[PDB]
Amino acid sequence: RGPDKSYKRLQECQRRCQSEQQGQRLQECQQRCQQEYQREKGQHQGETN
Repeated sequence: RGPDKSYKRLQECQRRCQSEQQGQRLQECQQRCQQEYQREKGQHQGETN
């Protein structure tokens, strides 16, 4: 059982945010990770497209 690679991206992103960012920066950082996660499904490049 493995999550999607974008979820892997999310995991790494939020882990990083928890160490590299804090306070407002943390909540926004992890939020950006969540946005990126949505953006990886909205393929701008196209991996399934």
